[PDB]
Amino acid sequence: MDWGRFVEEKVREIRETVGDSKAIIALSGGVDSSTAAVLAHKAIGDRLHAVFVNTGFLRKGEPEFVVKTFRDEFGMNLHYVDAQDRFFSALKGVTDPEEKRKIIGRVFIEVFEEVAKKIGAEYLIQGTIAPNLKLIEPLRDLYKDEVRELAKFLGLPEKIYNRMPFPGPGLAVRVIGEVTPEKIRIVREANAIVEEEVERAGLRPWQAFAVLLGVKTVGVQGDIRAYKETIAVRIVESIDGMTANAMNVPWEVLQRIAFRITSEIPEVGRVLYDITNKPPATIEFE
Amino acid sequence: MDWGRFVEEKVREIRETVGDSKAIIALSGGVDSSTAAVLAHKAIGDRLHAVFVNTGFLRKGEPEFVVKTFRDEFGMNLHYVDAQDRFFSALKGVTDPEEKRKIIGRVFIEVFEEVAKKIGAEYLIQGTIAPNLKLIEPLRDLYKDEVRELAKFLGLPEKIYNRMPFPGPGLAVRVIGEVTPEKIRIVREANAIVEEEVERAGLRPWQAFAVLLGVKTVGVQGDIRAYKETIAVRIVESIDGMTANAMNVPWEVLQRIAFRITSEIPEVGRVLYDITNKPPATIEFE
Repeated sequence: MDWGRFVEEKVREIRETVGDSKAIIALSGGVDSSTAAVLAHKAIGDRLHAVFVNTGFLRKGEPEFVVKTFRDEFGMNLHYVDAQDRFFSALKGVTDPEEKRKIIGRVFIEVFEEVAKKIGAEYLIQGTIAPNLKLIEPLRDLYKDEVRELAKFLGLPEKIYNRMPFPGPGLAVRVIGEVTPEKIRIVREANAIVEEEVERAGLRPWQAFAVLLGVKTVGVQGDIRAYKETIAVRIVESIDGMTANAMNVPWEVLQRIAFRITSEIPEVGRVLYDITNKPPATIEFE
Repeated sequence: MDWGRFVEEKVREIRETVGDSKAIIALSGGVDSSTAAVLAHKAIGDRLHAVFVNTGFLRKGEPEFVVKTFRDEFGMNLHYVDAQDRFFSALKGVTDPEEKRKIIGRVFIEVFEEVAKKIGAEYLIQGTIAPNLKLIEPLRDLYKDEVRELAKFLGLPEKIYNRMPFPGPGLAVRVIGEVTPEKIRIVREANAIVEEEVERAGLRPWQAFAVLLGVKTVGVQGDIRAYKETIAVRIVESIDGMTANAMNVPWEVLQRIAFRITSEIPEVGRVLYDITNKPPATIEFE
């Protein structure tokens, strides 16, 4: 596409809508929010306030990477909000996955509203794609492939424009049952091993992640009465997320994953690989 | 080695020890007790009382097979004992794996003692191998591989002398947490599917089974969403159990297993394959 002309017009559009007001955008690290943020930034520079909320449920290294990218490389106003305590407290004892999602959504809005008020913004930029504050949706006519192309054109890093999707509730829906700091810590480390080994093996799945199942087991070494955690590895191929298949991952890759998780995360005693397609199963476990 | 001589000698030894009294043996379906039973039967005929206890945790078709083999084809003096209510009732509310095993052991002894008292035998036959009632252990000098040879020589079916080992507590240790009739029914059907697919593909693992994890997932049943269960598939290769590797099962076989479980057992919505070796893990989950 004529991206140069697309950018030009869009930046112009945003400039004309915002004028001399402040706008705000929530950054997740996702390709959509990232692409929208760069467009708005090209439009209004220092009057754009990017907000990154550390929920405590993000992937290993994500907070650092988002800051480095948006603050350091792109030179945006980036409000880093450490909300980990707030989110962990809000989820304490919650086992129903629908309630986890509902509460995380609620708490995000609280924290984000709190920041927006201090900024005095007039406009909200959102990364909505095809399918208070006035709404600007610069990516509204674009599909996922087109957004990825634009992100590339705008100079966003490959880590972002090629990224596998990561849910709003983050690692909280990758822990079966009540979320705690320790359970998130374990699943975060397991997730990172999965992503590392998937990348190493040149696998290009739709999604690849770890889930802490809650089931416990004793092993055959050391304290053989100590119950250890169980991780499920979920790796799927899909065009859209609508139908998906469990990936036929080479055996040595699964072995590396199982070995690394049990060796490097001593709290985990068992590793299982999801072999279920969608349908009948969801991609996420919760 | 000389099995004809071994049998002639052992039979004589049993005849000489027991004389005109009765002996009793607990039949598990396992190669050791099966072999010891056939020898004792050769020795003393109907004065051998073979007790087979249906714990309620046996595999699909196993009780029928044990009865057919020992009562119908061998002509043994078999006591078929249905003790299901006793075992399930005893396990009400119990989730701790060690407690489950302890209770099952206790109940078995209770059941066996009750039957033995009515039989009034003077000798207990056991299938102990190398390395009240007077004990006879006709296999005491034999190693595991030798017992299998002997079982074949005595005309025991291949389904016994080449059987994968199966725990005394049976499917009860293949249900995470409280053992209930429904959970046993589900895992029984899943186990059958796993063994059937292993057989279909001509695989010869050390053990191949299913475990009901107790982890719920959101599936569809007809026109509505429904919480469904999660099965773990455990298939291992091993010399003698000392260590074991998660088997590199052909993807097509894993897919048949996942497909059949979720299609034929609609209570199950997700299937996971254990990729953990021993060490660090145990083979069973409980």
